[PDB]
Amino acid sequence: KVFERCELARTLKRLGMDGYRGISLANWMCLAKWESGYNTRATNYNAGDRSTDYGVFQINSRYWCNDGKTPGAVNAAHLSCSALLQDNIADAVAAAKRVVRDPQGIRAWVAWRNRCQNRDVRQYVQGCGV
Repeated sequence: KVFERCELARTLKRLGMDGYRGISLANWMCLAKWESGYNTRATNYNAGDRSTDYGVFQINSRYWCNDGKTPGAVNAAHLSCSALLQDNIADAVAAAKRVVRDPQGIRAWVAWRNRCQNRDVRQYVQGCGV
């Protein structure tokens, strides 16, 4: 599923992401935007270390979800990576919350630092009613 901007914004708000661990909704939107283009079936293989990023938030198979083929991996969220490819993003949201529960916070995603951090992110939730 490819989400419409505002549709995703409301779904994340309903799921309790607004201000989760200090992270505003506009920030989670900026991340989803750059990580997947709001596409839940987005996958990206990292040839260099043999791990894969899954779903809307591009969750990594090394530490957060289990896909069986990733070397030196663990399951911190304890989910199957398959769960992060569903149209229903409840599990992907559960995983993303677990990731930011680590000291690095939203900074765990390098893309967030490159295109979101210290920028005007209002545009991601403007006109959405959230």
